[PDB]
Amino acid sequence: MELSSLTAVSPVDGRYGDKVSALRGIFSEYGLLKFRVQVEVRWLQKLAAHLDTLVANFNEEDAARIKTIERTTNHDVKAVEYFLKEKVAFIHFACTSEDINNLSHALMLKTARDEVILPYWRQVINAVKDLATQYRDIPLLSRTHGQPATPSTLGKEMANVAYRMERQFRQLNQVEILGKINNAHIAAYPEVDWHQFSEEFVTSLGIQWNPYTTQIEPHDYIAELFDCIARFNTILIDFDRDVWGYIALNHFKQVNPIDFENSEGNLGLSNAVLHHLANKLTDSTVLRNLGVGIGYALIAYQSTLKGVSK
Amino acid sequence: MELSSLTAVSPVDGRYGDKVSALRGIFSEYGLLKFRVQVEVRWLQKLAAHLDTLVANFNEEDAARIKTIERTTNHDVKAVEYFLKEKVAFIHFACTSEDINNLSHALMLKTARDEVILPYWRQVINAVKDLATQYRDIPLLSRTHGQPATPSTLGKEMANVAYRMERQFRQLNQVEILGKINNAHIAAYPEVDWHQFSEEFVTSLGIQWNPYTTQIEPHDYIAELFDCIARFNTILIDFDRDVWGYIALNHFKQVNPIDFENSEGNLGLSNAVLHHLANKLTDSTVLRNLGVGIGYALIAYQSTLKGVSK
Amino acid sequence: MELSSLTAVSPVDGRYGDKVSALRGIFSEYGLLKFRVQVEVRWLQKLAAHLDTLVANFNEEDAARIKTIERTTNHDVKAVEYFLKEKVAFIHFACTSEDINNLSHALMLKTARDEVILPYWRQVINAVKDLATQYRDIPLLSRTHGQPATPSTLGKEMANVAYRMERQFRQLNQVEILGKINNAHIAAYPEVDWHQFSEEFVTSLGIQWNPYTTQIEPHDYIAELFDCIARFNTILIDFDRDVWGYIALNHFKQVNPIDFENSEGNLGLSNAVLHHLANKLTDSTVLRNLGVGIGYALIAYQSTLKGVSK
Amino acid sequence: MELSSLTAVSPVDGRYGDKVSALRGIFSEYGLLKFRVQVEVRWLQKLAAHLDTLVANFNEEDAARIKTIERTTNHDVKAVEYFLKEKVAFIHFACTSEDINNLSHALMLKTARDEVILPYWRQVINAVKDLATQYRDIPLLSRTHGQPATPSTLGKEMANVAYRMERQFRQLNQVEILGKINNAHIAAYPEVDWHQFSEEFVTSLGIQWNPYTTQIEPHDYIAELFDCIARFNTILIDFDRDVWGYIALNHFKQVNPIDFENSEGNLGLSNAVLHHLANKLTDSTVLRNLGVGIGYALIAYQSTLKGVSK
Repeated sequence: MELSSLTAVSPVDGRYGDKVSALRGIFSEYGLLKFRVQVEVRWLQKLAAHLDTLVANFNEEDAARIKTIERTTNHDVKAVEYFLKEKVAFIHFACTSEDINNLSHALMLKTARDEVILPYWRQVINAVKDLATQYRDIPLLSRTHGQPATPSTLGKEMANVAYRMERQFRQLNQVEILGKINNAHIAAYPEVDWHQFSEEFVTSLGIQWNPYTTQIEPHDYIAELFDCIARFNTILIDFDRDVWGYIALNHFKQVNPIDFENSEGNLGLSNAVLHHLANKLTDSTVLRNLGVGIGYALIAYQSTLKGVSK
Repeated sequence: MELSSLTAVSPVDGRYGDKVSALRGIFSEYGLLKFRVQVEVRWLQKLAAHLDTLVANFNEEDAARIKTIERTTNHDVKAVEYFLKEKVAFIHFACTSEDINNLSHALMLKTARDEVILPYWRQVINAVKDLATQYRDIPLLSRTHGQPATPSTLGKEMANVAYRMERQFRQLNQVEILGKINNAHIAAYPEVDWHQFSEEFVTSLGIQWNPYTTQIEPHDYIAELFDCIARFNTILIDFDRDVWGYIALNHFKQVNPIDFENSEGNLGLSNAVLHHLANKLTDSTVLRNLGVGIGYALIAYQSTLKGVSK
Repeated sequence: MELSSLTAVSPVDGRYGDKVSALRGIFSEYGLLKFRVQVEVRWLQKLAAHLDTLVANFNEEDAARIKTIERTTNHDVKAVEYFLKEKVAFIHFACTSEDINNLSHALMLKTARDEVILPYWRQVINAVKDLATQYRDIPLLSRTHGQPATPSTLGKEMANVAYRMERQFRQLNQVEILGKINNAHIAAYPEVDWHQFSEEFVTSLGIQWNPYTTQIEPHDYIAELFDCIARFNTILIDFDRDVWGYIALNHFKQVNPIDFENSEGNLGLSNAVLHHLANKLTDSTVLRNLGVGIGYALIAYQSTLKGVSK
Repeated sequence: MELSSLTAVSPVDGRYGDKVSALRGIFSEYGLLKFRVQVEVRWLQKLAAHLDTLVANFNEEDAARIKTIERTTNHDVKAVEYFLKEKVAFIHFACTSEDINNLSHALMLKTARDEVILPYWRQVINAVKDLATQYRDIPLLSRTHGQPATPSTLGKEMANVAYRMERQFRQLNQVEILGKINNAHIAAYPEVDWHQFSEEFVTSLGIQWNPYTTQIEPHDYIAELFDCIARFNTILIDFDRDVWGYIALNHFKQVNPIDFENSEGNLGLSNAVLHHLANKLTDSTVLRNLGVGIGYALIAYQSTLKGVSK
């Protein structure tokens, strides 16, 4: 009834509470708060048109603060207003929102992609490029003698997998994560080219910018990212079914193919959730589970990485 | 980076760490251990063919014990052997396994169904039977004047939902959760009708028994249970889309339909995972996530129950 | 550009136009018409409260008739009214509808289940019971010498599959397909106990009856049937992966495992569509594709039946 | 029991046998034959390193020919050899295969994308750009007076949909469909730079080429294409739920939202099948149903295009 890695319900928090740990900074109740205040703060650095203290000095303590300092206010939304206003101990009192809220989502997605998914995919690709250039010459399949279909080398056929994985690498990554902006207030600022303060802003967050107009943050480049991870994830399950399978056959002489079964296990689950979330039409419940389907691929990766080493 | 309801990755452990709390006793790393030792212990009460101390006095402390007292032994499986053997401080030393391992899975599923899913479904049905017999006379749809299609009362059309929910109640519940049994050891027991010690045993666990032979614990009555929850879950999303929808229209005069959107949200996710797990062909990774898809329906229920009250 | 088995788009009409042929009588544009007029005619046999000519003498010719004799009328629905009224060449002129429309759907589903799905499942079960009692003694897996996991006989492990298939047989079949009834017209009939003419009617169609009230033909016992076929279908894919797999290994000496791959192929597609349709919330588009997901299992069956014979 | 649009089982062949007609040239048993002989013939134009008669003069008649002239030969595969060899009535007798077989699949996919999916998407985008610039000024939602959430114009919010659709247009289309090549025979040709005859060849088919090596036609750019159509398809269902929905509200005064329900209907089915096929790991059964999930989007499009006009 407590709540730890032992008594957790989902494995991403439980069995694999850690090393999947990195998602805690991004998709937990904390994560998305940590992300939303940053941005809505990095903008108030707006005041420079006239430092980064709390965007960095922020933890579960001020996420708990914003949590306790909600559930009292008579407006439901804009609880974040009073917190940032609390840590004001000046005439900074401008709390515009909304497009900023998208930038949040973009940034968390952006960070997931660049600082976890990709670094994982790269370990996985590399370990496949080794296990191939090591199994060069090791023949496969066909049908002994008296039948062919197709004869190759387990190594060359593992090279293709690394190559397929390489394409979904490039495919992730070229998924465009966009953003843009555009009160009776901001006319305290008569000296700025607001398109520009905006382009400068968005960009400063490492988001790609702006127009064609500014209206549609269709806001499902999530679909695009997730159909891609799941494309990669499927490539990996294919890889999983090769090792476990080859070591099914190398059990005709005299290693535990566990890990390749697990990796398969979790990948089917990533994909399940990932796809689900990707085809669902503020998406706060979709938003609150962006990290789950991702949490599942990390397990699969740490598990494939684990097999191999063997 | 810590690990609590704030920094959890999945919402079942995080935002809804609690009241979904009850799954912690069943599907966590703890749960399934708690379940596997019970059974493999309630059998050793076998020795009665000649009390329930630790099956009851068991917690995260001895799940941590079995966890630390694994990862050292040179056999990987049967870590559970040494623990039960440790708490032996007599000639009880018979540690048969396997069919017992199925009984574990049956029992946890059994307990989930009888002590959480059903008590939840019943709250949900009741609250639908109220909101109907309260909205009697409230008309709906058709098309004002100049068009019909079909005209009823929001209340009678909510009665059907309660009735549909009633059928999936009966349908869950009549899903049969089976079990059976059948060393050079047990010939210390020359005085028992083993079929009978077995039928008595299985049954004593409240599992339904035995033969036609004993060979196939096909072991996916999980499919059967899960296609049923997800049938119910879909009925509820239908209900969700009625309230949110009616209160879309009752916003033509002068309540937050949040909760009915959430309930919808999580139910689509239960179903996603639930179905996934149900169509996957020892299933330890499937096993380790039996509680997730279920964890998601509980949120949906607590959320529908929450709307209504309004 | 023509339209035959060669130039068809979907395989159920194309490659397997035939032997899957039997669905043409049920789920085609024809089928559901054939079904809706029957019922809405077998009722007019109502006039007996005072023979079966066209319910039997009905073909593509009068389905074409009802098709041409639609697309002209200025009401869209009730095109079926004018056709039955045409073949009136007396004072039978009472054309009540609606609950009758459900009975149609029930009956087509009913007929699919009793006259095609089940007769197929039974062939499939039998052929598994042979291939098992023929492979008795043939050992399997484990890991030669120096490793076990679990050692059995390919035959006993095929018996379980037949047994699992047997349970989903019984499970289909006990899915309840319900129906019920209940103008200023029918008061030409002052001499009938209408509840009774109704119970007699429904029942006469071999539908199970009536009340608890009469309001909710929840009308997704389709879900229930389809989660069941797909449960069975998955059992079969499991079987498929055993033969293709065993004959992967029996290719260590000196038959084409095609058919077991195909059967797998189509079953994944049945299930895809079947599940889809089952979780979708008049369902005319769902209605118009009830036979597709089913069309796909038949291929899988004819294909598994085909392998085996080998 | 015959086989036409009336008695077809699937709607793509049946109710919508036509205008979906165009897929008959591509994904039917005919299609893929028509495609495989072309290519394996356009190559024999190889002999130019020393016209297009039958690649153009090919119909159901020679697909029937290749069908009858199979089922007799004692090799199962290479039935296509004897047919092309039949229509030899010179020393052209070189029948290399395999990489050519991929080029076939690429080309059919290529043609589907450029000559049907895209021309459809473009009609759909345009009709959305009209229905928006026509509904400019028409306000929406919020909550009359006493509640907001967010207030816009049905027209501007339809512009975003056209814009979202535009991105998946560009996204399809930039999906790379690749190909490459590389007997004791071709040493009748000592005068050609074979890499080049190959690059020239592939390219001549409008396939993108070649190396990085030539080994992995991973051969699921199908995944990539299909996650994209289904991304678009989902955008459209979103659009569907806007019109049907707005005309739910415009039924508060005094048109049939059918078509927008249908389009929704079929799109969920495309996506179901499309996704299915996309996540399945020679794929002849996957291959034989490439046109189904696509057949379903066309209906959805012809249906959305149909609503609108209203």
